[PDB]
Amino acid sequence: STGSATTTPIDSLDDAYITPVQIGTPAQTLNLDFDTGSSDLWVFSSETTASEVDGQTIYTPSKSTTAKLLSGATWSISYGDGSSSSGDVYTDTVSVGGLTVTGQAVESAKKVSSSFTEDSTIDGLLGLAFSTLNTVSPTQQKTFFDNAKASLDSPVFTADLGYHAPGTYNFGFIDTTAYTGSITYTAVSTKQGFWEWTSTGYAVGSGTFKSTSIDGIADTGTTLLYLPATVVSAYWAQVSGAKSSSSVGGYVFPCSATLPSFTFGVGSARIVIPGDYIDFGPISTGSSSCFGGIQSSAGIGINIFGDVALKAAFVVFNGATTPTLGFASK
Ligand SMILES: CNCc1ccc(O)cc1
Repeated sequence: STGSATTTPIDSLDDAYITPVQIGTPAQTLNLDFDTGSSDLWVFSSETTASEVDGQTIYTPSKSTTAKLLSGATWSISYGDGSSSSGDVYTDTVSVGGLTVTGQAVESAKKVSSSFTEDSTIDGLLGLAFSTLNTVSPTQQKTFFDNAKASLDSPVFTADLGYHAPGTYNFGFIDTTAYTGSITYTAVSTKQGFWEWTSTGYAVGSGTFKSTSIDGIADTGTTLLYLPATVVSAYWAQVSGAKSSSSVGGYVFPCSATLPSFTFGVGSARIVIPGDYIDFGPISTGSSSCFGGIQSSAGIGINIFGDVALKAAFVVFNGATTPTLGFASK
């Protein structure tokens, strides 16, 4: 089997991308944020505290003939930005892009934090990191990908995110029309439950490539590219008037600037992030200070190759017995 779904940016900055997902029978279609940095499939639901729901589409298990309470199971998760959600668990049929899983754990939110309520475009998250991070207790549950794997033609999914445009998530096959050149594969560590890999270095604009190992994760759920402070300072030093602002919470730059590209290494291959991808626009409506798309990972405890980086590439998440990541230009 295979599946193929279009993913669409939630706003004009590509803060996140939402992909339609069918849950239940008859289908209830919710727009979820596919997240390679977490391992829970959770939804706004008929159980979510009514004051915490503002415009999201909800899953109603009582209207699904295939929904079953997973008796006793609870879940609770927090994300890097201080947002969180928790609730109980149903099993139901879940389809993505034509690929169906029966008996998928669908984590129903009873509570969500403010930055979920305030985003009407995200109806939940679909985790695609390793199932060892799933928060369901007392019986940990599998991700949609881990449940689908045995049915797939090839144990892979691919992320092809758009810059200010829709893109595609594919399951079970590699669309050889979707990228240019060859895919370079690189080793993954699953020790922390993430798609963790080591980049071979970086360049800023037309500058020389610096060969240096940068451990990090491939995380579709993160907007920005979070790298060591050395690397980030080297990038922003090339933008006149850029500075790190404690008040704003990262590097800002004059909106009048033209940003340089950023290149990262994948083995002997190179992925070039155009400068335009690093612009996240005014810090506040009408400001002439703009927020940068490359930020320090100091204090996060991990480097994160988020959407700024991944949208520059065709990315293969190879879930074979020995997992690997692949990157191609496109
Ligand atoms: C913006 N805070 C809620 C949130 C949204 C999306 C996501 O991947 C994690 C957390």
